Amino acid sequence: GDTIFGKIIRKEIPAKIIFEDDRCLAFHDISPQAPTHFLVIPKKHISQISVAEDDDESLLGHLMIVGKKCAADLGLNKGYRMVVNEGSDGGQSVYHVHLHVLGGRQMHWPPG
Amino acid sequence: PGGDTIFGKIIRKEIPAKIIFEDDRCLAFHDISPQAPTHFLVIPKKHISQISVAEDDDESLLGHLMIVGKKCAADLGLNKGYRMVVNEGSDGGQSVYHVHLHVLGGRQMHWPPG
Ligand SMILES: Nc1ncnc2c1ncn2[C@@H]1O[C@H](CCO[P@@](=O)(S)OC[C@H](O)CO[P@](=O)(S)OC[C@H]2O[C@@H](n3cnc4c(N)ncnc43)[C@H](O)[C@@H]2O)[C@@H](O)[C@H]1O
Repeated sequence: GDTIFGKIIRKEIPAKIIFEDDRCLAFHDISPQAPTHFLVIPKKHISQISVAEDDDESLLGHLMIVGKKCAADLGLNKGYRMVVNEGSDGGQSVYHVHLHVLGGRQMHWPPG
Repeated sequence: PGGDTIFGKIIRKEIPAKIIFEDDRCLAFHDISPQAPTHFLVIPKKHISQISVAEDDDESLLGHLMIVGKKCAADLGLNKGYRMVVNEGSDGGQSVYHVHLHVLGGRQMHWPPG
């Protein structure tokens, strides 16, 4: 089954794209929780981190390196926070794996 | 074997921690000030001070930390969900300068995530 992030990948609805490569896409979150807030997602449809397999390991890694590179290109030099949410306790909204990256203000602890 | 931080001492077994999993690239253990009914860390044995200075060939390793995180989550019973977090720098609230992934669950996590 398909999601909104699928449509973003297929270019079927607009998003402000920060970065794209053959295996992932980064773009601005539509409901930002920080002055800068974006997502990195994989093009491959993994519905959630709990069902990712051991050979997805390079791809998940790639999402984080892309995250921190986009963070640096977006001027986030005081810091940032990355998050991945799983399932209803973790507050996962879209069932296509994704990495949040937030910064531009002081983040607080605990993180939800 | 792991750096001049507290996490290094954990890695070298110089101070105790409640270890959940260990392999040649990484170590997961229970956070000492838990912010959730289950709260642990996954760290790499390699000393990377923070995610901002990780290099392109660390990619497989950062991956591995997440796959361990989620394996451990499943072994610890966290089948309703959980949250993974990496902090970078002072805005991100990082304070041990050795890269680490938090994993939290056992209750409803909130938005925004700090
Ligand atoms: N020993 C440990 N075992 C398991 N988990 C641990 C741990 N030490 C920290 N953690 C976990 O890392 C997580 C956060 C990642 O690290 P942070 O950078 S965001 O903050 C924790 C760190 O301890 C902050 O240091 P700081 O707040 S400036 O402490 C002030 C001084 O107290 C010292 N100190 C800390 N723990 C101890 C201690 N157990 N005995 C003596 N001195 C200590 C420390 O060396 C420093 O000079 C926390 O949730 C925490 O529960």
